[PDB]
Amino acid sequence: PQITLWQRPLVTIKIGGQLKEALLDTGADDTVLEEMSLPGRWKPKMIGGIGGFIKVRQYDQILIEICGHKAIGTVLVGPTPNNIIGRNLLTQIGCTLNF
Amino acid sequence: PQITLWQRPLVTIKIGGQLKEALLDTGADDTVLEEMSLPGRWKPKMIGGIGGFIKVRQYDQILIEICGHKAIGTVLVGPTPNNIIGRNLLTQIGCTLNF
Ligand SMILES: *[C]1[C][C](*)[C](*)C(*)(*)(*)(C(*)(*)(*)C(*)(*)(C(*)(*)([C](*)C(*)(*)(C(*)(*)(*)([C](*)*)[C@](*)(*)*)C(*)(*)(*)(*)(*)(=O(*)*)[N@@](*)(*)C(*)(*)([C][C](*)C([N])=O)C(=O)[N][C]([C][C][C][N]C([N])=[N])C([N])=O)[O@](*)(*)*)N(*)(*)(*)C(*)(*)(*)(*)([C](*)*)=O(*)*)[C]1*
Repeated sequence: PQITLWQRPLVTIKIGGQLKEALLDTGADDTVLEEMSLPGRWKPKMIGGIGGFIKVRQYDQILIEICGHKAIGTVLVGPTPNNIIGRNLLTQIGCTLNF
Repeated sequence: PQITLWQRPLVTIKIGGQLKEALLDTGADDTVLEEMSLPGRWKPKMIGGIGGFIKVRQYDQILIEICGHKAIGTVLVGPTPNNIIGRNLLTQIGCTLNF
């Protein structure tokens, strides 16, 4: 699809058996989801954004289906205000920016 | 231009007689630029992102050239880590997301 930016670019993801909405973010290097239950092991980490730094847990090799499209990668789970699909997954479903 | 997402989508903007680099950020409603010299009046405003809240000063109707295209809009200037062009200006230069 061609997504225009008059509205937030929000999309349905299926992650870990659960349906969620997430924002397509080219300004995020990573994918960060609000707190959820993910099966597995996770390493602690801290990311930086606009009003500071959050502590998140990373999970590697998580299957995430984004708008019907399947991708597998690292997902940071932690206290973001919104579900964020960053460029580690945006390049997997082939997404580009055009103007 | 077609921008692929293997590298940060970073672009040259010209604003207030000054040359700058800004990230094209579809997860940002607004345009937030690092603290810089801008003529005019503004209003204290505050926005949030990951990590928390920042206080920024709001300048309305500023001319910006983004990858040499011109748009006029509100520009917030404050403690952000990188310069961000958000959906208020990306819809002005006709930018879309394709997958
Ligand atoms: C909140 C809710 C809504 C949505 C949002 C999104 C956001 C974004 C922005 C951006 C800018 C640049 C600030 C960010 O922040 N990004 C981030 C993401 C996360 C991850 N991790 O991925 C990033 O990318 N970060 C980084 C860091 C860098 C910086 N530096 C310092 N700080 N020092 C990493 N790597 O991490 O789009 N929005 C807003 C508005 O903010 C959320």
